[PDB]
Amino acid sequence: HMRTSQYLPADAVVISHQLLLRAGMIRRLASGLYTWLPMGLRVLRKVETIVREEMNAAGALEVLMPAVQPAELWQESGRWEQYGPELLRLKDRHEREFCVGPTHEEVITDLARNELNSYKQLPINFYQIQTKFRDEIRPRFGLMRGREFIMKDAYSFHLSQDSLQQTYDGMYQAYSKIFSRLGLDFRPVQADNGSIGGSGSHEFHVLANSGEDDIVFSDSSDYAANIEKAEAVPRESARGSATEDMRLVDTPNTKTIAALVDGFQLPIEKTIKTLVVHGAEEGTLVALIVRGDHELNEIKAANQPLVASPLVFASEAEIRAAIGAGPGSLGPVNLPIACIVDRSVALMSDFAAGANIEDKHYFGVNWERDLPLPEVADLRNVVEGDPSPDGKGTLVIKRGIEVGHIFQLGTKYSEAMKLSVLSEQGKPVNLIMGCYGIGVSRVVAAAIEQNHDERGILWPSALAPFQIALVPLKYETESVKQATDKLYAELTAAGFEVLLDDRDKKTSPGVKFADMELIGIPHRIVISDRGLSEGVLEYKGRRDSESQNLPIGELMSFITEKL
Amino acid sequence: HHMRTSQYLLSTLKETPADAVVISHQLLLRAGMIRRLASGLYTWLPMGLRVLRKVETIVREEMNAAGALEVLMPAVQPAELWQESGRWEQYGPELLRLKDRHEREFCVGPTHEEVITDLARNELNSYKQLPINFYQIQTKFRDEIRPRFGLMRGREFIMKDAYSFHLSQDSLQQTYDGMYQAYSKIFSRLGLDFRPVQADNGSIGGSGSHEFHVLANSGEDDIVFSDSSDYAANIEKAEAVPRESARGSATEDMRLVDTPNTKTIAALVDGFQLPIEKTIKTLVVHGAEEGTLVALIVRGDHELNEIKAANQPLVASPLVFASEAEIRAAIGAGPGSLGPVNLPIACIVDRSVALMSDFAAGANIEDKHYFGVNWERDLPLPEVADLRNVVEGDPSPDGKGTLVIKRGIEVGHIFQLGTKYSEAMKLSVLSEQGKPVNLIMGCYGIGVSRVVAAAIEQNHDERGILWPSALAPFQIALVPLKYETESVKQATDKLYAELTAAGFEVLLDDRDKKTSPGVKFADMELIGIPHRIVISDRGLSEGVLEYKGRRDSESQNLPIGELMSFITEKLS
Ligand SMILES: Nc1ncnc2c(F)c(-c3ccc(F)c(S(=O)(=O)NC(=O)[C@@H]4CCCN4)c3)ccc12
Ligand SMILES: Nc1ncnc2c(F)c(-c3ccc(F)c(S(=O)(=O)NC(=O)[C@@H]4CCCN4)c3)ccc12
Ligand SMILES: [Mg+2]
Ligand SMILES: [Mg+2]
Ligand SMILES: [Mg+2]
Ligand SMILES: [Mg+2]
Ligand SMILES: [Mg+2]
Ligand SMILES: [Mg+2]
Ligand SMILES: [Mg+2]
Ligand SMILES: [Mg+2]
Ligand SMILES: [Mg+2]
Repeated sequence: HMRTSQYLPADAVVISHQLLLRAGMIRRLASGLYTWLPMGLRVLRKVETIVREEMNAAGALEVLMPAVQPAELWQESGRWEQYGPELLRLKDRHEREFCVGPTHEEVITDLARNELNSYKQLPINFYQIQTKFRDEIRPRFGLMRGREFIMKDAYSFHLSQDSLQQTYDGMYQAYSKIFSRLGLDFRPVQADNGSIGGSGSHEFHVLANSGEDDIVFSDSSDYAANIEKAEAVPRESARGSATEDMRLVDTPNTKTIAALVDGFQLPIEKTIKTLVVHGAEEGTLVALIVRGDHELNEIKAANQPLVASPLVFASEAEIRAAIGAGPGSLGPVNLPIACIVDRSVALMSDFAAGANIEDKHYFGVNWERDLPLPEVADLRNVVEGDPSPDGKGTLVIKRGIEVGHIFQLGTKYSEAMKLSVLSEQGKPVNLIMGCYGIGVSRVVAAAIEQNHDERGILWPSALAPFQIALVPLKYETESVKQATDKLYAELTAAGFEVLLDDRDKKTSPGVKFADMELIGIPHRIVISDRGLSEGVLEYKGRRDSESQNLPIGELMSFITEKL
Repeated sequence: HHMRTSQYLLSTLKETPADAVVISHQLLLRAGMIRRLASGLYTWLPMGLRVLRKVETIVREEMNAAGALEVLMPAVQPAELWQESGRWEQYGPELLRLKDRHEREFCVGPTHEEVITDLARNELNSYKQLPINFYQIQTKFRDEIRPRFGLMRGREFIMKDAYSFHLSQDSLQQTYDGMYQAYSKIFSRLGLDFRPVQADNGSIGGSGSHEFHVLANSGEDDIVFSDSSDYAANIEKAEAVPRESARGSATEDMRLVDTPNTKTIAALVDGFQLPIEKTIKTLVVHGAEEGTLVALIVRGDHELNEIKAANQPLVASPLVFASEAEIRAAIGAGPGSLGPVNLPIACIVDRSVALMSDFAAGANIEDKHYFGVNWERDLPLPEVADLRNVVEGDPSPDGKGTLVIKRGIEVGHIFQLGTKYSEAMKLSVLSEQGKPVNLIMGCYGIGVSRVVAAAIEQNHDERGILWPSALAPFQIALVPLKYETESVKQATDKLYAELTAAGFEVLLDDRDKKTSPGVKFADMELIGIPHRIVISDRGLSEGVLEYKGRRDSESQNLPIGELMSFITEKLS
C-alpha cells in the first residue's frame, strides 16, 4: 500500500512555492537547492514521461551528458568568460578547471565533431533530461528561479538552413503537444533572435497572473510575441501640421516627463525621452528617442547597427562631455551625436525637448522646419491596445511564465569548435544548429501558479500525484480495514494510482479531507461502517461542491468513467 | 517513425584509447554506448542510455516493492552540513569542493548521508512515521585520483542510494534484511551471476555490512567462499584460522645467525634453504596510545590484513606504518632485522604464528636473525589475533569445508550505521513511551553505471557483447537487403510496425550498400542484439524471412505467416 503515514513560510512568496512546501512536495536544502519529497517526485516524473514521449515521437535521440564539464570546451566557444557569473566554476584535485553545466552546447558540439562524419547521418537531434546548475544571483520563487533544476535540452545538426527549419518546426509542434498533454493553458510566441525581424526564436509560456514576462497577442490574428520582440507601429497615420513657432524656455527642476507634463501643462504625447547609449563604433554615442508615454525597448535598441550590442548606456559624465548638458535637459535640436527616433516620434508636432542646455527646453519643435528628421526605427515597447503590426486588429498584453525556448544557432558553435561534414558533393560544411529547452522542474511550479484555489493545488489530470484518495474512518475496524484494503487492491489492479489514508484517530477526518485537497488529489472515496452497512461509499470530486453516495458495486464502473 | 542504425550507431571510427584495458570499457566504446568527455566523465550515447534505463527501471521496481520511498536530492550541497558530520574534512580528496559567486562553500555530493539526515530531522517528528526508508537514483561525483576502467571507476556515476530510519536495532535489521533480499531480486532479474558477501563497513562506518559482487575474471575484489557451506566474505572481512591444531615440539635450539643483505623473506629462504612456513614478517605500526609502536607478525607466506590490523585495540586506526627512522630509534635495528625476541615494543602475532615451531626471526640486531625459535622456551607467547588474509585452501571459519577465493566486481554495499549521523546531527524522535531516541540508521548503495559495465565483464565473446535479456538495448535487428527496393522496404516497414505493436524493441538497419551485409551482421552482434531478421527478395519470393539468434551458428528460414508465434517463442 501507498499510505499517508509515509508520504505526507517567509522565503515562500509566490503561491506555487507556498503550496509545494505545504503539500509536502519539496524541501529547501539551501538557496535555490530543493529536494523532491516522495509526493513531488511523482509529479516531476509524470512531466518527464510526457516530454520524453513527445521528443521520441519527433525523432530525437535521448542521451545523457555529464554535469561537470572541462573548461577547455567552454574556452573554445568563449562562454567560459562570456557566460558570466551564473556559471559555476571549480577545480578538481589535479588543479584542472571545470564548470557545472548550465546547458550543454559545447559538450554536444564536441560529441558531434567526433560522431558525425557523414551527410547520411543528418539531420539528427539529440536530447537529454538532465540537472543543470545556474548561479542565479538571487534564487527565488521556489522552483522557478532555482540554482539546480531539471531541463530537457535538445540540439539538432543540419547541412542546410532549410533542414534546420524542418526540425525546428517539428520541435515547435512537439512542444505544443507537450504543453497540451500537461493540461496547461499556454501560448507560443516569437522571441528575440538578436536581429531586426526574422523568426529564429520562439518561447512557450504558461499563462499566469504572477508571470514575470509580458507577452503580446493580436485579438484578430495569429500574431504573438514577447514584448522584447513585439513590433511597435504608430497609432497615428500622419505627422500633424506645425501650429507653434519653436522657442527656448527656462525649465529649472524639470528633468522628468512628469515635471514637464505637470510643470508646463503639456500633453504627454508632446514630450520625448532621450536616452544616450554607446555606439558600435568605439568611443561614439547614439541618442535614442521615444515619446514621453513610451519606454525604450533595450533589445530593439541593441539590434540597431549603429548601437553597441550588448547595450551600454552612456554615463552622466560621458553625456555632459559630449552634449554640453546632462540627463533632464537633452534633445534632438543642436545634438552633436547621432540620433535615432522611434516611429511614433517621427509623427509628433509642436513638441517639447530638452535644449541640450542645462535647465532649458525648446517648445514648439517641428520636424523639417526646425531640424531635419533623423533615422527612424522601431525602438519602443508595444502598449495595451496598440495596432497589431501585421495590420489585423489590436494588441493585448498578458503575463506569462517561460517554460520552453527554441533557437536557431546557425554556425555559432560549429565555426568556433570546428564541426564540419562534407556534403554529398565534397564541400566542407559547418553544421547549422538548433537547440530547444524545456524547464521541467519549472513546469511543475508553473502548473500551480496557473491552477490553484482556496483549498490548495489543482493539478491537470496528467500531473496529479495520485488519482484516488481512500479515506477510511476508523480503519482499525476489521470491516472497514477489509473494505478499504479490498478497494485499494481492485483499484490498483485496474491501473489506478491510489493513496490510502492510514492515519490514526489523532488525525481528524476533516484534517484528512483538507490534506487530500491541499495536495490536489482529484478524487476521494470515504469508507465507514455506517456506509458499509447500507452498501454505499461516499465519493467527492476535488472541484465538486458536494459529496455523494455510490452503491458499492457501481463504484468501479463509476470511477473508471471519471478517470 | 523508426529507430534506425544511421541514427543510433553514429561514427564508424571509434575512440580507441591506450587506457581501455578492460573488456567492458573497450566494448562500450566500440558498440557506440558511451563517449569520453574528460577523465572519468562519460556521455551515455543513445544505445547505451537504453541499457542504463532498463537497469534503473528494475532497481526502482524492487526498491518500491520493498517499501522504500523515492526522493530526489540535490547534487550541490552546503559545506555546513558536511562540517556537522565532520566529513567536510574527513572524506578526503575524493570530495569535490567549490564556492559559489557569494563565497559560500559547497561540495558536489559523492553520497547523501548528511542531506537525508537534515531532511529526516525536519520531516520525521513522530514514531508513527517509523520505520521509513528513502532512496534516490541520482548522479554522484567522486574525485577518483586515477579514473580508469571506463564506467567502473569514473568520477561522475549513477548510484541508487537508500537510507532507512529506525527506533530500534531490530527494526533496522528487518529493513536491512529486506534490502538484502531486494538486492538479490535486482541482480537475479538483471540476469547476472552474483553473490552477496559479508563485508567491512570501511569509511562509511557502523558495524555490519554486506557487498554484492558480480563474478568476473577482472574483478578487483577478492571474495572468499567455503566449498561446503554458504560462508561468503570479502577477503577484507574473512576470518582466518590455522590449518594446524597445536604447536609442534621444539626440535632445534635457538641460535644467532649472521644475515647481511638479508632483508626479505625471499632472501632468507634462498640464502639458508629455509621453508617459507618457518619464517615470519614483522610489520611495525603506530599504537593507539600516542607515540607508541606495535609490532604485528604474520607467517612468511602470509599477508597482513590491514583492516584486521587497525581493528586491534592496541593499534591506531586508521593504520599508520612506522617509518624506518622510528623503527631504528625504538628497536635499535632496521626493517629486515626485526622479530619478537628481545623486542622493546608491544607485539601481536597472527594465530598461525602462535603455532609455529623452530622458526626464524630477525634478531632485533642489524644483519642478524635467530633460527630455531620456540614459543614459551625462548620467549613468552605475546597476544594472539587474526591478523592475516585467508589463502586458497584454508579452513572455513564456520567449521564447514575449505576456502576458495574468487574475483568480484562490487555493484552493491549495504550498511548498518547505528547513531553515527543521528548523534552528530541531532536527529531524535520520541518513542511511544516519551523517551528521546537518536534514530538508528542503515544505508544501501547500488552502482547503477557499474552494473552496466559489470554485465559485459561477465558476459562477452569474440563477436562482442552478450547482454542479459533484461539489458539488451533492442530485442530484434531488422537487416533488409536492398532496403531501397519498394518490395523489401514495404515488407520491412510492415514487419517493424507489427513487432513494435506487439511490444518488441526493434532496430532497423537502413544503411546503404557502402555498409556490406557482413559488416551489418557484425555490428548487430557487437552491440549485443539477441535476434535478427533478414529481409530479401529471394526470401520474400518464397514467403520466408531469415532469422538468426545471437547465440546460434546458423540462420534458419521463417515462414512469414508464423512470424509472431516464432519470434514470441524466441523472446521467452
Ligand atoms: N533558474 C532556473 N530555475 C529553474 N528553471 C530554469 C529554467 F528552466 C531555465 C531555462 C528553461 C528553458 C530554456 F530554454 C532556457 S534558455 O533560454 O537558457 N535556453 C537554453 O538553455 C538552451 C536551450 C536548451 C539548450 N540551451 C532556460 C533557466 C533557468 C532556470
Ligand atoms: N568511481 C565510481 N565509479 C562508478 N561507480 C561507483 C560506485 F557505484 C561506487 C559505490 C557504489 C555502491 C556503494 F555502496 C558505494 S559505498 O560503499 O561508498 N557506499 C555509499 O556510498 C553508501 C551507500 C549508499 C549511500 N552511501 C560506492 C563507488 C565509486 C564509483
Ligand atoms: Mg515555485
Ligand atoms: Mg547593434
Ligand atoms: Mg567499463
Ligand atoms: Mg550529504
Ligand atoms: Mg583512483
Ligand atoms: Mg600468519
Ligand atoms: Mg584499533
Ligand atoms: Mg596504526
Ligand atoms: Mg546514523
